[PDB]
Amino acid sequence: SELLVNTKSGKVMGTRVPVLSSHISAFLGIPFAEPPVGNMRFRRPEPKKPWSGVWNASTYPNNCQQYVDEQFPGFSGSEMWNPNREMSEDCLYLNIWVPSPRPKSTTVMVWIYGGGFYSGSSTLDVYNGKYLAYTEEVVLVSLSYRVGAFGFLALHGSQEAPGNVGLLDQRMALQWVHDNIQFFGGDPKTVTIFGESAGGASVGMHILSPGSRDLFRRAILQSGSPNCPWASVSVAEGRRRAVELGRNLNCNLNSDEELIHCLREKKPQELIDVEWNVLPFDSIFRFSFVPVIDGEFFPTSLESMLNSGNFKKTQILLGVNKDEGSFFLLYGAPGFSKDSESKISREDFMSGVKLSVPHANDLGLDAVTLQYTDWMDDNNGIKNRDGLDDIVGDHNVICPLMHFVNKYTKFGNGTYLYFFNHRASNLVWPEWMGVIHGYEIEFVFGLPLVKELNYTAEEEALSRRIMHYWATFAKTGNPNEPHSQESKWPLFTTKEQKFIDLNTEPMKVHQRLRVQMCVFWNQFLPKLLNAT
Amino acid sequence: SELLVNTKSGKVMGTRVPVLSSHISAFLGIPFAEPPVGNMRFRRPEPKKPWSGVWNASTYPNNCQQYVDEQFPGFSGSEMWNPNREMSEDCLYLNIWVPSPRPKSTTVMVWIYGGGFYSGSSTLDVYNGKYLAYTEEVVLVSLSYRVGAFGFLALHGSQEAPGNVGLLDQRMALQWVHDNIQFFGGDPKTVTIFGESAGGASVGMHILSPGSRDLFRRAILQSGSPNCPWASVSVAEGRRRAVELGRNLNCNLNSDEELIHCLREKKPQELIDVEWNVLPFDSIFRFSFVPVIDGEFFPTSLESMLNSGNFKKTQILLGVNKDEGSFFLLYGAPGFSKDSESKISREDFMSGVKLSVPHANDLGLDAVTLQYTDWMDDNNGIKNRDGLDDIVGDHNVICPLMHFVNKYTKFGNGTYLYFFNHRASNLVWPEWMGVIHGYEIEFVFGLPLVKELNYTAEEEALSRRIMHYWATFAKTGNPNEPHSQESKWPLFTTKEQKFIDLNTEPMKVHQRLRVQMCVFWNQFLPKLLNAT
Repeated sequence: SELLVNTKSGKVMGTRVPVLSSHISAFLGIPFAEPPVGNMRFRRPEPKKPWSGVWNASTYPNNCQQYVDEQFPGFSGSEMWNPNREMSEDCLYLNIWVPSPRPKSTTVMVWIYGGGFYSGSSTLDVYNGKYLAYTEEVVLVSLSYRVGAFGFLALHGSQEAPGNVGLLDQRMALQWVHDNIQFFGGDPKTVTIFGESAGGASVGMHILSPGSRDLFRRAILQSGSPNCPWASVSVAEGRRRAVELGRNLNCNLNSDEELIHCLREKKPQELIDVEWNVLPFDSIFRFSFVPVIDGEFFPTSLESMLNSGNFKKTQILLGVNKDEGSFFLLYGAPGFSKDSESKISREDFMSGVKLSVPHANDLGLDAVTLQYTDWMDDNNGIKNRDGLDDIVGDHNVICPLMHFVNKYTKFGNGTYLYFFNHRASNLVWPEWMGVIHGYEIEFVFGLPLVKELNYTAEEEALSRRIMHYWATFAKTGNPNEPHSQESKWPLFTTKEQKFIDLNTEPMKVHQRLRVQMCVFWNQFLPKLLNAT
Repeated sequence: SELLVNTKSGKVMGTRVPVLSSHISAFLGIPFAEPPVGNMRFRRPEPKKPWSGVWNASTYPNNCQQYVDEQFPGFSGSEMWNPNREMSEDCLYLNIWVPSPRPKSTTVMVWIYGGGFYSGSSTLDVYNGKYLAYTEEVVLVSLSYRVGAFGFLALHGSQEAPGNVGLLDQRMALQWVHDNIQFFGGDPKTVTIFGESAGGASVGMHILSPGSRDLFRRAILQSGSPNCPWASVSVAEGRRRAVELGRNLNCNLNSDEELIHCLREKKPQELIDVEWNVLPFDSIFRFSFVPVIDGEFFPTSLESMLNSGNFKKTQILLGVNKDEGSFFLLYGAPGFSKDSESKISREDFMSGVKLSVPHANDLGLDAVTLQYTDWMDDNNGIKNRDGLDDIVGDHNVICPLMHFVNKYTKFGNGTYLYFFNHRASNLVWPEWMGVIHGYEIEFVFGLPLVKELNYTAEEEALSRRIMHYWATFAKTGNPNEPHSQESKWPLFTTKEQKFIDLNTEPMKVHQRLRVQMCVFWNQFLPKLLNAT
């Protein structure tokens, strides 16, 4: 039977699903690790033990235990990201969407969801691989990993919570796709991993980590790179927050074993209730428990790895959204409202720069302010709003990704850079937010193709171009069709530094994506804070 | 006789001179101090002793002993600034241009030439007061003062070379205009002093110094303000250069008396031959001997005086040229040539920033470079050239004057700001130099009116507007005609910060002259260098 697959871990029974008035197979909820519960909390994942009989994989698995956003009850705009299933510490499962009829050896794409390393589910609607699998004819896999303290608590030196166990979860899932995707029609020697936000940073992290390099062929990173100021911490800081977390739940702090044990005896929702209290600064776009530069998953520091060429040389396609910042100013910067034009005054502007560059002395806050203020119109509320929006995005997503792409391109075998600047017509968020963080995902998964979701004709077109770019790249390492007649997506080179915009308009090539600011955030400011 | 005047110092015989096919009286070379020769070198000026008989004032006096530019032998472009008379330590004289018939009590204007405090003459052609006196009907006085070491050597504590004796010379000249201009038809209670470059800085210095405040009514400052980075030094630095000068001429350095005596025995051209060797840095737009914040001529520091409102509150009219920098890059920055487009490479650009901000650490040089580089076109030779041109001007003339005008306007009784951005059609300098430093002077003195000099019809028009602005302001404290129908030169206010362009085009008002950069040069950079 087409829905029955015999893997190396046991037999799996999938289900047939409808898509764009046709059908494909779907194996949902396949396990790849032993339930990380009980004494296994904070501990590295262990391979799932084989099973006899057939595993029922026709319904989604549970969602990792996480923090849930309640800032806008009812609002689809924010709930479409919250977990849509029972949360449980027993979260390690993966989903496979296979074409019909089953391929013999087709291209594979593994999706790693984002969420700030503190949230995320594979089961969300926007992450439905059926549209993409069906339309591009690829085996779509979407894994899951532990988030928040559960997947990133770090007491370096102790094997009870080494840290980065969340990245290992992903590696585990990848190991399985490598040892078994062939029984699903997929070709293991041609797997592309791609992510967004924390997922884009995770991809970049597997490219750097020696232990993962051999498990994939190409990579796609969206609005996220490993060297982002929020994507990682030092063992010292990881240790500091591990303890402080323990201090909020009144735990014995005489030793690591002492602390870890107290934490393992707490209910999941108790570590989550106090999670946000460990941050070192009043900040925006920063998360408590995130990957830590331990010395194992990451040999040395990220910066020296990038400068030494110590990383998987392959092809990569990456890009960013026009307005990455807005989403975080709405939730944390004073002056922004989901229901107003949110024009910002001088006072709130400066309160914004303090919140955005939390690790900056008073001289740095001045540098940032000077670099982002039009003194000929200093009290223009729309300019202070759009300036704040820029600071948050440039510092957190764009200038960090441009530093990665430039360092990478020097030893890689192909780079393709994009700039998504199209605001979907059916967005429920205010206009001042613009091309919001993460909203390029719907086009990647092809949601515009389903009529009932209400996208325009040109939007559905954009979605097909993009699915064909991602899918073509995943297969060949080049987003462009061999002898096509369409516009070519030029290659990014240390010299030209070309890139393209991705919107419903005639492709346009450009150069040096936001260099003026990228130089301020990568060269000048870093140096300034060092000298002062 | 109209050409005979009986002053409080003695009788003076002037001469009748032709101007625009008419005539006016001219008393040239009137003495106002005792010859500062011999043991009087570096010493404060003493009032000229009265004389019997009639003093012959029909020919120009001698020029102060100074450094002469020989960078372009023959070139009118540079020689029109060199001394046109025998140089002599016996330089303290003044020139008066009086209308015909002699007025009873007309407005007076006293001109103080510029020259970096190291050069300058009242006798230069461009400084001929006859055109202005005649055309506007004012008594035009042009004084002279000692420059270079001769007028600015400073060994604080010693009465043999207190320093600022060059500013005192000017004060002396002003004291005379105050005690005698009435016998020339001038009204002493309505005298306007105006200057350019070092002269503009001298004016501003009399506005600050208690000892001069009572000797004039209004002030006009052109391309120069007292708080310019080149206009003054500390007693410590003045002392350092006084000694080093002594070290170049092999002088005994055991004591001030020891040093001063050796210097007083040297021929004038010997102190000049080594003058430029005392500068502390490899620099551009910096001069050896300049005014020093002693504690007498200047009560406290200039910055605290400006913040405390400690200065003559009156009306002032001031402005700058579009391209103040160019002239100094030509002479000292590598890459610039009087005969080429002088496109600058990255290497020379950066060699330029080092030369322009001599007192800046490696972090500051980076700030300046980042603030003045278009990274989307970083290797555009015309952009690096125009950027360098801007740095030099903003840091040395514009951003410093805007800081003065803003501090002043807070306690003054009227401010009028202009921006001269018209390149004369007959200029002999290359185009890349633009609206060159000091070339607005010809319009102030009305040279365009004389046909044979070859100016265009619209240029002569511009010259008359300007002479009427300066002359009207000198008389009333407002550049505009009471009930005129012409365009009004708006007043500059802390709030609006309005100003006008001064060119052959329909007057246009604007706001915040170069604020983006002025904030970088007045607030950020200063602070940066302090913290680092």
